[PDB]
Parts: sequence; C-alpha cells; structure tokens
Amino acid sequence: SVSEIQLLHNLGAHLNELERVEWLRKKLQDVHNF
Repeated sequence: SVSEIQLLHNLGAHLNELERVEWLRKKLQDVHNF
C-alpha cells in the first residue's frame, strides 16, 4: 500500500538522509576488501 506522506519521504525529508546511510550500508555488503 502507499502512505499519504510517502511521496514526501522521497525529497520532502532531507537530501542528507540518504547520502552515507545509503552508501554506508553497502560498506558491509560489498565489504570494502581494500
């Protein structure tokens, strides 16, 4: 189902809420072998 403030959770919250929390996540998935 779709929420009322769901389309606002895309760019109506903060462009900083998906910078590293975005990438930081893959930090373990792809495990930076280095």
